[PDB]
Amino acid sequence: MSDTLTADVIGRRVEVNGEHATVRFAGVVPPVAGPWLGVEWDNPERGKHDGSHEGTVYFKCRHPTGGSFIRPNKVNFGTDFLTAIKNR
Repeated sequence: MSDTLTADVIGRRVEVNGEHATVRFAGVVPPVAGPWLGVEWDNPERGKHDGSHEGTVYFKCRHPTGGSFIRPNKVNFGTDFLTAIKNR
């Protein structure tokens, strides 16, 4: 628990809308000046695009229609073992 954010945001399993997704990219994007993170969903039906547009690849994924963009607010890293046991 610290105010400083970890630089290893890429590769973390996040929870959004009750679905577990995998982070593939953690940087800023050209069109928006907000923190946008690329997430691949377990079910490709919830995706949007492969993660590349105009021939330029931003973040790779295993499914041609499983990657999407979100913000840290919608991301829910969840608690840990002891904290989860205490809350349950």
